[PDB]
Amino acid sequence: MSKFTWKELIQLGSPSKAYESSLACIAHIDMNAFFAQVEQMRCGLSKEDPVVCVQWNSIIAVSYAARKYGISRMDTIQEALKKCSNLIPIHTAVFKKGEDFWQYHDGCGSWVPAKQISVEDHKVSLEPYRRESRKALAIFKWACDLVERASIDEVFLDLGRICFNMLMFDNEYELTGDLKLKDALSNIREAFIGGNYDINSHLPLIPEKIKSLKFEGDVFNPEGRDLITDWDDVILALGSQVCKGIRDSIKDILGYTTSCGLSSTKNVCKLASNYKKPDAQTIVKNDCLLDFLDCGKFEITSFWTLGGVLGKELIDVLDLPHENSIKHIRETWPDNAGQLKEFLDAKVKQSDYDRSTSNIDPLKTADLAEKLFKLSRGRYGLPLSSRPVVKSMMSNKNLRGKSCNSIVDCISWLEVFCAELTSRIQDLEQEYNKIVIPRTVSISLKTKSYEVYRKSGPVAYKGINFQSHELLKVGIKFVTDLDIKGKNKSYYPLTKLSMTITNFDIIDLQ
DNA sequence: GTCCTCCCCTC
DNA sequence: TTGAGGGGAGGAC
Ligand SMILES: Nc1ncnc2c1ncn2[C@H]1C[C@H](O)[C@@H](COP(=O)(O)OP(=O)(O)OP(=O)(O)O)O1
Ligand SMILES: [Mg+2]
Ligand SMILES: [Mg+2]
Repeated sequence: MSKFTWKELIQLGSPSKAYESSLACIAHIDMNAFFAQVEQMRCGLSKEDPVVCVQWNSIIAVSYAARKYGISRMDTIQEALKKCSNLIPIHTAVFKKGEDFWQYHDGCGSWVPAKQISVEDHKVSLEPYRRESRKALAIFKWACDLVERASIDEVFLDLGRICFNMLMFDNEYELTGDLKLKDALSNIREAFIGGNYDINSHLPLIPEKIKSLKFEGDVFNPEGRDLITDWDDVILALGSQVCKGIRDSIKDILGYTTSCGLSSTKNVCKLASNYKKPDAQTIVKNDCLLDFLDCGKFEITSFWTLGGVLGKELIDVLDLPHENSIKHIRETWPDNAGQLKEFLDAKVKQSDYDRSTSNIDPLKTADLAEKLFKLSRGRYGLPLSSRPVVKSMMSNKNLRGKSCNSIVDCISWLEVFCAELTSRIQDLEQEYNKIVIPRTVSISLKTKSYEVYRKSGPVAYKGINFQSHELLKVGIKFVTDLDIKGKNKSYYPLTKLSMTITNFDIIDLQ
């Protein structure tokens, strides 16, 4: 019989539990060369124009046209110009200190007179990118009932309902000119409509006729395994068809190309979306999970949450090798996560451990073992969270020279931050029909000696027309407080100043 | 009980 | 890098 149960299939129809099914169909979609594509589209340029988006002197995004020249993100604009004479460098929008609005200064930059965009007198605006991100999000949410915005240019989609409904109910989809999906799937549809199945019983064996169903995109398959051999493959393939449709809506409506990863889990999807770019969809079958994870590109540190100090501690505590760490984890504790838990409990129970400088929770070693056991097999299923309209907003200026050399300069930059945040808040209120209320503000700064000073606390609310004022009041309070705390110590000129609204109330309207 | 400060993760 | 942003522990209040 199938490896899968009626329970696992039917749970694809539940947004709260679909992710947990071995039959899950998740997509990760990442915008290609995002900031460069935004600038390309704003300036009416083409896929063939070698655009790079520039922030001060750094390339922050490189179009795929420009990458054909050898240009890489974080190249300096100087280096980029050597590699491509026809380069189209476009600087981010900016705010000018003393003004309360952002705009593009096209024709201006550190390349190029009276046309330089100085780091002393401006701050970056990323708002054109954020706007375009929210447009994309609207398109994704219209196509799919569960979408997680993972970062400015990434989303995850849970395709469970679309796949389930297509599998059971779609009477138009054609596999071939002589074969409809409804007829290929007559046995399973009969059983489902007949309703006479046990939720804990295994599914029938896939019908031979469903093997005509095609995947849309690149199926990762170096070992040449059979494409459709169980119901997970049927769902994944249907999912790839729908995902292509969604990605085409993004391309047709907004102009943006995407790369996409399709698999049963978020973690594998995120790896897969980065496998092939631009404008591509990489599909990882369950039976190809180990082939993919072990291709040589990935280590335990490639997994989300494991890319920093915890990951490095795990390499040391689990005596992981420098390469093929994923396979190592899998083969060293091959049967169950408890084997790994036992190993962890031993290392951590030792009196010479150091529990105050470790990122492993000794009380939660069952969860860590299960996470590593499953990640190493490509079967660690995390839920998608639908995020609120906004959670936090930051306005940040890293400062050069003496552009912030006294409390007067601090406040001058705070006025830019306050104007920016207020305009961002108004835009969200109009776009999403909400009242958006800052509740808590944090000021963070760095001295000339790079020492960090922070202060957070409540901000009062008196409506949108007084919002900038209410933010500034608290900011001025906090910067003057911190000035006192820095007396007789290395302080001015500052090397960084930022204001973040760290907590919002969101009121629904209509 | 919640708040503030400090910290870790990611693009 | 800079300029974002997500999240949580634990002592302060
Ligand atoms: N370290 C960073 N600092 C500031 N901005 C960044 C940084 N990394 C990425 N970005 C911005 C610019 C990118 O266009 C956007 C999305 O990031 P990312 O997906 O990593 O690259 P990308 O979309 O430019 O290229 P790709 O086609 O490889 O996805 O976020
Ligand atoms: Mg991208
Ligand atoms: Mg990204």
